[PDB]
Amino acid sequence: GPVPSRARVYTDVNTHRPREYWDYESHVVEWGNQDDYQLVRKLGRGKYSEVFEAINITNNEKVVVKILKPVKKKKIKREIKILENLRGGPNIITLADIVKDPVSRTPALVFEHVNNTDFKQLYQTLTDYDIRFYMYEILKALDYCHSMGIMHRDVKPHNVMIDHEHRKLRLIDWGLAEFYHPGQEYNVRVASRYFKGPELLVDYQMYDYSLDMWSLGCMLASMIFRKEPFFHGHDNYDQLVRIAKVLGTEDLYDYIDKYNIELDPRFNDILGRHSRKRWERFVHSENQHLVSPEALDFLDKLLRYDHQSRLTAREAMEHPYFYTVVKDQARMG
Ligand SMILES: C=CCOc1cccc2c1-c1c(c3c(n1C(C)C)CCCC3=O)C2=O
Ligand SMILES: [Cl-]
Ligand SMILES: [Cl-]
Ligand SMILES: [Cl-]
Ligand SMILES: [Cl-]
Ligand SMILES: [Cl-]
Ligand code: NA
Repeated sequence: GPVPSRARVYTDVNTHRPREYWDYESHVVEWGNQDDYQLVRKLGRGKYSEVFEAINITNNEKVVVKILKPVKKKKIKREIKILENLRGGPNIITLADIVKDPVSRTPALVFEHVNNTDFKQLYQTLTDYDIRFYMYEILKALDYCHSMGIMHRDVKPHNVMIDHEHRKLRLIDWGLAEFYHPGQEYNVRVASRYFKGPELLVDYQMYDYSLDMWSLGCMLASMIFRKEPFFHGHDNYDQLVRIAKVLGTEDLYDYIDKYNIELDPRFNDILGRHSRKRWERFVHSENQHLVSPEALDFLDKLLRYDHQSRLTAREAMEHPYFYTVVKDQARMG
């Protein structure tokens, strides 16, 4: 079988916490009163939800209400426990309440902050400075949730919200998130195709927080090269083929061997041999101003086949790519 793996950071954070922290199946949800919230208008639809602006008539504050499509009870409890555990963390959506429709019993999550713009509507026209600024903010969220023992597992541009007027960023959509426990095997169907890490594509189940760092690298490459998505696979196998045509097959086969992963031999016949490409292959007159030596060094260190070799969120925060932007002077407009 495959060789085991352990996270090299935050490995035991859930172990050191009480069982109640992470045993979401045992958690009893304290539901609120749906009558406190009146929906004002529709913001959008989701893979498993409908999203509204609403008013909290008990304090006259505007809120966001996410009404969930039917899910197994275990998964709603997981999402709620994770949001409660992360509440107050940097750049993470803030769960204000949870209610059920009185008639349909459909669960709805209430979040604090309005004034949202989906990051995917903005991230292809950012300055170099703004890419670095918002990348650092996403890193703060990932370092925090990883430090709280949680993998997000669906990092992508659509799951980042921006308060543009206030330069605030929030990581949203915690419905696929899970608690990291050393030795646990995890579902390989998570994340969206273009942001799936190699571990998901080869069905290696003993992965960890570093999955999120691969997805983040895919976002970075998309922004600095203005290519959406950066790895444009047409099916799960083609996703890996597209990655291998950039990173090369040599390090992919090294990864497969290291963890004793078994690939279907006939897919391996299709993967074949591909050399690692220069990043300047993706540099064009329209994106050259976004691409620096430190950007490419940082990207190289996120987009590693071996999940154990990828930068941690804290290591990423220390990278020279962010040397100047941490000095930001908090101008709003
Ligand atoms: C104008 C956009 C505001 O949109 C917000 C605002 C706050 C919080 C959330 C969203 C949101 C969420 C989710 C989705 N949107 C959107 C894209 C419709 C799509 C499906 C998955 C999902 O969770 C929020 O949690
Ligand atoms: Cl996306
Ligand atoms: Cl397991
Ligand atoms: Cl899982
Ligand atoms: Cl591609
Ligand atoms: Cl991390
Ligand atoms: Na609010």
